[PDB]
Formats: sequence, structure tokens, C-alpha cells
Amino acid sequence: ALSPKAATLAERSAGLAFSLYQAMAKDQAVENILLSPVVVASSLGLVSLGGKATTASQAKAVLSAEQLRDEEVHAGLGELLRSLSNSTARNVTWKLGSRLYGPSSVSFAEDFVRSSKQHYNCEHSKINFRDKRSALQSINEWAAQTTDGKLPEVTKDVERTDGALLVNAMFFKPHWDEKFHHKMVDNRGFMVTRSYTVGVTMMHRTGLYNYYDDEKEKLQIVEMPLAHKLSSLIILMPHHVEPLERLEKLLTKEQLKIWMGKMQKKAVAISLPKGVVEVTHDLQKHLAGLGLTEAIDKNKADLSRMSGKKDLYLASVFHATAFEWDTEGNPFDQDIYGREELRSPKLFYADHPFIFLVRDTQSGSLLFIGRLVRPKGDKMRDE
Repeated sequence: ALSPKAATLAERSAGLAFSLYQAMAKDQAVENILLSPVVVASSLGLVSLGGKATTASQAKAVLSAEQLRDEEVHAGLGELLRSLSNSTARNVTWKLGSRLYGPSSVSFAEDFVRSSKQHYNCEHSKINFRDKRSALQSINEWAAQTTDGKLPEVTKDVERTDGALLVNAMFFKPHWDEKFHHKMVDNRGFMVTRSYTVGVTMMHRTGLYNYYDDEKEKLQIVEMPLAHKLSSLIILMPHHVEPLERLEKLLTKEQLKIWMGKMQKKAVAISLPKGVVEVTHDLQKHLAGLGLTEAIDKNKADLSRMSGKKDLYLASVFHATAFEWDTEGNPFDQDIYGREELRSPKLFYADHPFIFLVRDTQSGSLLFIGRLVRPKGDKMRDE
């Protein structure tokens, strides 16, 4: 179990992940979204640790932790990061690395290196943004080794080359509490829009799942428990093939609690696209929108506890994830559910954009929030 300081921080991390998700969903250029609330919260904790004056105090205000001591924030977020390598198969289904890249003309303070490694497992590296090809190669190779090739590239270009670059590289593969059969896969079309379909591999299974069909708001919700029921993946998909904007307006902490209170364990035939979804977000521009305004500006940032370099600021916060949808999970007794209990199931066919969350069962805290709009696959056109 988590301490009361970790529990209060976990609650704010979820509210923070909803705000970032909403801010990113408004951006027309954004297709898939993958955010890990606790990794986002740890990025703010690193700004608090390396900052001073309103630069550090704004980071604590975004985490609603102004009434907590600095040591309570760093130990509380550190506890939540280590509790993630416990609910999942640590270093098999969940890999995380955090690295701060400063220019070659910058030396990180020993005190900051010590404490950022202690609380956030943060790594530090000097980078030369002059040779742009070798700077991108260093970031990408570090992310590729962190995820063992699952995320081979974080970014193709670094826009702001005069500040600190925080990079978070992740690989997450939900391990189902009841596995899909490895041969229960086939080729299907996924409708990105009503006029654009891509070819995907879909995986299929029937089982007893918590489910709700909202006839008023026109969507289905299903809860898929992960290994040992320590967490679960919730999918919210509209009835029609449509942009997720309408359903994203309903996506609040209050409405999610109402929807989850209406879910009943029913027989459901679930079909999901199978594959790795690779998403990179530069969160720097959306962090200013939430209250972290000083850290992200060259002429306002005070990251002097991080380094004494003139005008050092947070240039980028890369949040890069390889999320793998696969059949693997725990085995189960087929004789227990058997016949009658599964003959006429509800059909949850994820062939069009949907929103998803990974929620800790014991604490109710969010591990992940995102949406699948464009799977990795072939655009269908007449030959």
C-alpha cells in the first residue's frame, strides 16, 4: 500500500493527466495520445528540485503540493514511480528511463545530480546541439536501449536547442488477467475516419468483463483487468465512427466515476487492434498552459539549483511511449466459465477511434491515459 502523501499526490497526478490530455486533444495536429500521469508529475518534481523562486513554486502549485515540504513531494513522487515497477512485471512489461540533456557548455550541479538520481532515477548527459545529426542519434539510441528497440526513435528534430531537454522513454505492454488465444487474430479494417480505413491485425476473445452501454451519450465502456487484478484497462468507444471531440467533452473525473459505477460484469466479445503504438509528445508547450509558465521561458526561468548557466530553461519535455497491444496474459480455467455463461455476449468491436485509461485497482490512481486514432498499419486504397 501507498503512504498518505503518495496517495494525495497520485490523485492530483490524475487531474493533471486529464488537463494535459484535454489540451493535447484540442491540437489538430495531434493524432494518438499516450500519457503516464506519474511520469508527467515526476517531470514537475524535477523542475521543483532544479529550480528556485516562482520557477520551483509554480511546479509545486501544478502538483497541488504547495502545502507539502519539498522532501515530501520528491519522496512521494519517487514512491509512486517505484510502485509502478510492482503492479506490472518490472523491466519486462514496463520499462522507463528519464534523462536530462544539457548543452555542452553546461555542467549539472552535484547536489542536483545526487537528488534527481535518488528520487526520480534521473540520468544526466551533455549534448552538442551544433551537430544536430549526432545529438538526435544520442537521444534516439538512449530511448532505444531503454526500451530494447520497442521505441527506436523519440524525435526527428529538436526545435529549441538553447535549454535543457528532459526525455522520458517508456515501453508498456498490458499483461491481461485472462489472456487472448495467440491464434485468435486476423486481418480487419480500422476506420480512422468514416472515409479512411487502415489494415490492422485484430485480436479477439470472449469473457466476463465489467461493461456499460450508455444509450444517452452513445458509447460503450469495458474494463479489462490486468495481471492479478492489480490494475485494469478501461476503453470508452463511441457507437458511431466519429471524431473523439464529442466524447472528450464528457471525459471528466466526475463522469468517469458515474460511468464506472454503472458497469456490470457481463459476457463481452472484445476485439482490439494488435500491435505497438509509438507516440512522442513534447509537453513543454502544454505545461505553460497548466501553470508552469516561468520554467519554459529563456528570460523567466530560474534553474540555478540545476546549473549556473546563463538563461538555462526547460526547452523540451519529451514523453515518448511504445504501448503494445498483444494477446499475452495469465492462463485461466476454461471449464469454470464454460457454456451458457458466454453464448450471447455483448459485442465490443474496437475498429474505430477510442479513449483508454490504465487504473490502479487498489488506489484508483491513473497509470496511463490516451486514445487510439491511427494504428500502425497500411492505408487502404483501390489498386
